[PDB]
Amino acid sequence: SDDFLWFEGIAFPTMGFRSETLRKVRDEFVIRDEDVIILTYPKSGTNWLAEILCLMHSKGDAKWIQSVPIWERSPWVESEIGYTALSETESPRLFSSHLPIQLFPKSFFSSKAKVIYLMRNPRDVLVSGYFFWKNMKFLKKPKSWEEYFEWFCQGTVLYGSWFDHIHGWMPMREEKNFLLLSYEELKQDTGRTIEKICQFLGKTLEPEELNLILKNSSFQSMKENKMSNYSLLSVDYVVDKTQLLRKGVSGDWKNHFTVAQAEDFDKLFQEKMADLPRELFPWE
Ligand SMILES: C[C@]12CC[C@H](O)CC1=CC[C@@H]1[C@@H]2CC[C@]2(C)C(=O)CC[C@@H]12
Repeated sequence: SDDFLWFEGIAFPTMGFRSETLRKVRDEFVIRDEDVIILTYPKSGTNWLAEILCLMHSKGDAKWIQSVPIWERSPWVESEIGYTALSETESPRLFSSHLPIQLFPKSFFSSKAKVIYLMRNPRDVLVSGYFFWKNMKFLKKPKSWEEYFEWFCQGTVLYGSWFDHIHGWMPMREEKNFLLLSYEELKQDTGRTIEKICQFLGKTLEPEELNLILKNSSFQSMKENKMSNYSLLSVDYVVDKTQLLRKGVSGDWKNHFTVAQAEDFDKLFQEKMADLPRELFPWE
């Protein structure tokens, strides 16, 4: 209980999670063929993808993403609140999960449910998590940038190692009910990425309906919505509410790694990811 819940070799947050729900998640939760699920390692762009999916279902009309909080419109199945709400929700259901493949519901692998897996450059994921997690109460905090940098590459951080999460899920990449996307293609060509998603899910949008979704799904529009940027967390769970909105700390890895840290991280990545095709990863 040393500042985190330990379960099957993986660390989880202290507030909002319990050992028994995590066990029922694997052994008993029932997945349906009509469910749609967003899968990500934390801080890889979950909130932006969730906003786009709500907008496609509502044909571009936006008071929903402007009225309801992301954890209500796309709940995390492994948390208490999420598990409760989902277990009593009428199809179709839209939800999210950060779990690695060994802890995901057994029921899924016997289904036809559609999943979308989103990955991001791990240098930006490391920076974004450093600033976000060190600002949350009741969570084990690092004593310095250098110390967090070492935790991340050894794997002793929330939800485990980024290298193990990616290796576990990649073998599902050519299955019919699985779509692989990168944060980089989403930001460089949002419109082309929205079309890949509409084809995979198999729905049809009218011309004026696609125009509205395109208007409400821009990067800029995304960062300023209070329903999606986490700035609705109460003063009871945050250390300093004022820097929740700080800038230059949710990516921009070059402004934070020293030259020696970047050369050493390049060698580590090549070593660990050598058994997969290099061109699957669109970043230097
Ligand atoms: C919502 C969020 C933050 C965003 C993540 O994608 C999902 C998540 C899991 C546990 C939450 C955390 C916010 C901060 C919380 C509330 C803590 O301080 C402990 C539990 C933490």
